Amino acid sequence: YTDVPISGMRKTIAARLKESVTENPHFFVSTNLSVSKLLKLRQALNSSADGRYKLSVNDFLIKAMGIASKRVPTVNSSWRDGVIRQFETVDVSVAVATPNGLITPIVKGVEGKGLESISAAVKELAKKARDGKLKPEEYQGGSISISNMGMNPAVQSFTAIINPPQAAILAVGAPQKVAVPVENEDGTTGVSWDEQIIVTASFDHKVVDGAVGAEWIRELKKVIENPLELLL
Repeated sequence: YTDVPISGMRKTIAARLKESVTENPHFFVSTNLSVSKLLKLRQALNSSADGRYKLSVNDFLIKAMGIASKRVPTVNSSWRDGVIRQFETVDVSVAVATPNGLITPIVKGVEGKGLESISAAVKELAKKARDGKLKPEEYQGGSISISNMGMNPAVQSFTAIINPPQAAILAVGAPQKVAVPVENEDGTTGVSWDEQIIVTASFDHKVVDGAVGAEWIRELKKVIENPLELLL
Protein backbone atom coordinates (compact mmCIF):
# COMPACT_ATOMS: atom_id res chain seq x y z
CA TYR A 1 0.00 0.00 0.00
CA THR A 2 2.33 2.71 1.27
CA ASP A 3 5.60 2.40 -0.66
CA VAL A 4 8.09 4.88 0.81
CA PRO A 5 11.49 4.22 -0.82
CA ILE A 6 14.72 3.08 0.80
CA SER A 7 16.90 5.95 2.04
CA GLY A 8 20.00 4.67 0.23
CA MET A 9 21.95 4.81 3.46
CA ARG A 10 20.10 1.63 4.51
CA LYS A 11 21.31 -0.13 1.34
CA THR A 12 24.96 0.03 2.45
CA ILE A 13 24.11 -1.36 5.91
CA ALA A 14 22.02 -4.11 4.29
CA ALA A 15 24.92 -5.05 1.99
CA ARG A 16 27.31 -4.95 4.96
CA LEU A 17 25.11 -7.26 7.06
CA LYS A 18 24.81 -9.50 4.00
CA GLU A 19 28.64 -9.62 3.79
CA SER A 20 28.78 -10.42 7.51
CA VAL A 21 26.30 -13.30 7.40
CA THR A 22 27.69 -14.71 4.16
CA GLU A 23 31.40 -14.61 5.00
CA ASN A 24 31.24 -15.13 8.78
CA PRO A 25 29.82 -18.48 9.95
CA HIS A 26 28.41 -17.33 13.28
CA PHE A 27 28.00 -19.41 16.40
CA PHE A 28 26.53 -18.20 19.68
CA VAL A 29 27.67 -18.90 23.24
CA SER A 30 25.22 -17.95 26.01
CA THR A 31 25.85 -17.47 29.72
CA ASN A 32 24.22 -15.97 32.80
CA LEU A 33 26.28 -13.39 34.70
CA SER A 34 25.43 -12.66 38.33
CA VAL A 35 25.59 -8.90 38.88
CA SER A 36 24.45 -8.70 42.52
CA LYS A 37 27.97 -7.74 43.63
CA LEU A 38 28.56 -5.54 40.57
CA LEU A 39 25.47 -3.48 41.43
CA LYS A 40 26.69 -3.10 45.03
CA LEU A 41 30.12 -1.94 43.80
CA ARG A 42 28.46 0.51 41.40
CA GLN A 43 26.21 1.82 44.18
CA ALA A 44 29.20 2.34 46.49
CA LEU A 45 31.28 4.05 43.80
CA ASN A 46 28.34 6.30 42.87
CA SER A 47 27.57 7.18 46.50
CA SER A 48 31.22 8.05 47.19
CA ALA A 49 31.20 11.00 44.80
CA ASP A 50 30.30 14.68 44.59
CA GLY A 51 28.67 14.54 41.16
CA ARG A 52 32.01 14.11 39.39
CA TYR A 53 30.93 10.91 37.63
CA LYS A 54 28.03 8.50 37.18
CA LEU A 55 28.74 4.80 36.67
CA SER A 56 26.65 2.28 34.73
CA VAL A 57 26.78 -1.47 34.12
CA ASN A 58 28.15 -0.87 30.61
CA ASP A 59 31.38 0.55 32.08
CA PHE A 60 32.05 -2.64 34.05
CA LEU A 61 31.09 -4.69 30.99
CA ILE A 62 33.49 -2.79 28.71
CA LYS A 63 36.32 -3.11 31.26
CA ALA A 64 35.63 -6.83 31.70
CA MET A 65 35.60 -7.25 27.91
CA GLY A 66 39.01 -5.57 27.78
CA ILE A 67 40.36 -7.84 30.52
CA ALA A 68 38.95 -10.97 28.85
CA SER A 69 40.27 -9.98 25.41
CA LYS A 70 43.70 -9.36 26.93
CA ARG A 71 43.64 -12.78 28.62
CA VAL A 72 42.40 -14.60 25.48
CA PRO A 73 44.01 -12.72 22.55
CA THR A 74 42.61 -15.05 19.87
CA VAL A 75 39.18 -13.39 20.06
CA ASN A 76 40.81 -9.95 19.58
CA SER A 77 41.56 -10.56 15.91
CA SER A 78 40.14 -10.22 12.38
CA TRP A 79 40.33 -11.89 8.96
CA ARG A 80 42.49 -10.36 6.23
CA ASP A 81 44.28 -11.22 2.95
CA GLY A 82 45.51 -14.71 3.80
CA VAL A 83 46.46 -13.49 7.27
CA ILE A 84 45.07 -13.02 10.79
CA ARG A 85 45.52 -9.49 12.15
CA GLN A 86 45.98 -9.59 15.93
CA PHE A 87 45.92 -6.35 17.95
CA GLU A 88 47.33 -5.55 21.38
CA THR A 89 44.85 -2.98 22.69
CA VAL A 90 41.12 -3.61 23.04
CA ASP A 91 39.11 -1.02 21.07
CA VAL A 92 35.45 -1.49 21.98
CA SER A 93 32.70 -0.34 19.61
CA VAL A 94 29.55 0.61 21.54
CA ALA A 95 26.22 0.66 19.72
CA VAL A 96 24.21 3.88 20.12
CA ALA A 97 20.53 3.90 19.12
CA THR A 98 19.82 7.08 17.12
CA PRO A 99 16.56 7.83 15.22
CA ASN A 100 18.63 7.52 12.01
CA GLY A 101 19.39 3.88 12.84
CA LEU A 102 22.58 2.55 14.40
CA ILE A 103 26.12 3.84 14.89
CA THR A 104 29.12 2.32 16.70
CA PRO A 105 31.57 4.85 18.17
CA ILE A 106 34.79 3.33 19.48
CA VAL A 107 36.38 3.59 22.92
CA LYS A 108 40.11 3.24 22.28
CA GLY A 109 42.54 1.59 24.68
CA VAL A 110 40.06 0.00 27.07
CA GLU A 111 42.50 -2.00 29.20
CA GLY A 112 44.39 0.30 31.55
CA LYS A 113 42.06 3.28 31.09
CA GLY A 114 39.86 3.74 34.15
CA LEU A 115 36.13 3.52 34.75
CA GLU A 116 35.62 7.29 34.95
CA SER A 117 37.48 7.75 31.66
CA ILE A 118 35.36 5.00 30.08
CA SER A 119 32.14 6.62 31.38
CA ALA A 120 33.24 10.04 30.13
CA ALA A 121 34.15 8.72 26.67
CA VAL A 122 30.89 6.75 26.39
CA LYS A 123 28.83 9.81 27.39
CA GLU A 124 30.76 12.06 24.96
CA LEU A 125 30.34 9.63 22.05
CA ALA A 126 26.67 8.94 22.84
CA LYS A 127 25.69 12.62 23.01
CA LYS A 128 27.68 13.32 19.84
CA ALA A 129 25.91 10.38 18.18
CA ARG A 130 22.58 11.91 19.17
CA ASP A 131 23.71 15.27 17.74
CA GLY A 132 25.19 13.60 14.63
CA LYS A 133 28.67 15.16 14.79
CA LEU A 134 31.12 12.29 14.23
CA LYS A 135 34.34 11.82 12.24
CA PRO A 136 34.77 8.55 10.27
CA GLU A 137 37.82 7.65 12.38
CA GLU A 138 35.52 7.61 15.44
CA TYR A 139 33.20 4.87 14.12
CA GLN A 140 35.39 3.07 11.55
CA GLY A 141 37.63 0.47 13.15
CA GLY A 142 37.55 -1.34 16.48
CA SER A 143 38.44 -4.91 17.45
CA ILE A 144 35.29 -6.02 19.33
CA SER A 145 31.71 -4.78 19.70
CA ILE A 146 28.93 -4.79 22.30
CA SER A 147 25.17 -4.34 21.92
CA ASN A 148 23.27 -3.17 25.00
CA MET A 149 19.54 -3.64 25.60
CA GLY A 150 19.21 -3.25 29.36
CA MET A 151 16.82 -0.30 29.14
CA ASN A 152 14.18 -2.62 27.65
CA PRO A 153 13.01 -5.00 30.41
CA ALA A 154 11.29 -7.34 27.93
CA VAL A 155 14.46 -8.50 26.16
CA GLN A 156 15.61 -11.54 28.12
CA SER A 157 18.09 -12.60 25.43
CA PHE A 158 19.01 -11.61 21.89
CA THR A 159 21.70 -12.23 19.29
CA ALA A 160 23.61 -9.71 17.20
CA ILE A 161 25.33 -9.66 13.82
CA ILE A 162 29.11 -9.27 13.80
CA ASN A 163 30.30 -6.00 12.30
CA PRO A 164 32.96 -6.79 9.70
CA PRO A 165 35.88 -7.24 9.85
CA GLN A 166 35.69 -7.97 13.59
CA ALA A 167 35.55 -11.48 15.04
CA ALA A 168 33.06 -11.28 17.92
CA ILE A 169 30.11 -9.29 19.22
CA LEU A 170 28.49 -9.21 22.66
CA ALA A 171 24.75 -8.95 23.42
CA VAL A 172 23.46 -8.13 26.90
CA GLY A 173 19.87 -8.77 27.99
CA ALA A 174 17.71 -7.27 30.70
CA PRO A 175 18.35 -8.39 34.29
CA GLN A 176 15.86 -10.72 35.94
CA LYS A 177 15.42 -12.37 39.35
CA VAL A 178 16.48 -16.04 39.31
CA ALA A 179 16.08 -18.41 42.25
CA VAL A 180 19.51 -19.54 43.48
CA PRO A 181 20.09 -22.06 46.31
CA VAL A 182 21.74 -20.98 49.55
CA GLU A 183 22.86 -22.77 52.70
CA ASN A 184 21.84 -21.32 56.03
CA GLU A 185 24.00 -21.89 59.13
CA ASP A 186 22.20 -25.24 59.57
CA GLY A 187 22.13 -28.21 57.22
CA THR A 188 19.10 -27.34 55.10
CA THR A 189 19.06 -25.46 51.78
CA GLY A 190 17.15 -22.28 51.04
CA VAL A 191 15.94 -19.97 48.29
CA SER A 192 17.90 -16.81 47.55
CA TRP A 193 17.02 -14.34 44.79
CA ASP A 194 19.94 -13.44 42.52
CA GLU A 195 20.07 -10.75 39.84
CA GLN A 196 21.15 -12.49 36.63
CA ILE A 197 21.85 -11.14 33.14
CA ILE A 198 21.80 -13.31 30.01
CA VAL A 199 24.85 -12.55 27.87
CA THR A 200 25.13 -13.97 24.34
CA ALA A 201 28.44 -13.73 22.48
CA SER A 202 28.42 -14.32 18.72
CA PHE A 203 31.74 -15.54 17.32
CA ASP A 204 33.10 -16.10 13.82
CA HIS A 205 34.21 -19.70 13.38
CA LYS A 206 37.03 -18.88 10.95
CA VAL A 207 39.01 -17.20 13.76
CA VAL A 208 37.51 -18.37 17.07
CA ASP A 209 36.68 -21.97 17.87
CA GLY A 210 34.18 -23.14 20.47
CA ALA A 211 36.78 -23.85 23.15
CA VAL A 212 38.35 -20.41 22.66
CA GLY A 213 34.92 -18.77 22.88
CA ALA A 214 34.14 -20.80 26.00
CA GLU A 215 37.42 -19.70 27.61
CA TRP A 216 36.64 -16.06 26.74
CA ILE A 217 33.13 -16.43 28.21
CA ARG A 218 34.58 -18.09 31.34
CA GLU A 219 37.11 -15.31 31.91
CA LEU A 220 34.42 -12.66 31.34
CA LYS A 221 32.13 -14.44 33.82
CA LYS A 222 34.99 -14.68 36.35
CA VAL A 223 35.82 -10.96 36.11
CA ILE A 224 32.12 -10.02 36.31
CA GLU A 225 31.17 -12.29 39.23
CA ASN A 226 34.35 -11.31 41.14
CA PRO A 227 34.34 -7.50 40.78
CA LEU A 228 37.60 -7.05 42.71
CA GLU A 229 39.44 -8.64 39.77
CA LEU A 230 38.89 -5.46 37.73
CA LEU A 231 41.88 -4.01 39.60
CA LEU A 232 44.20 -6.66 38.14
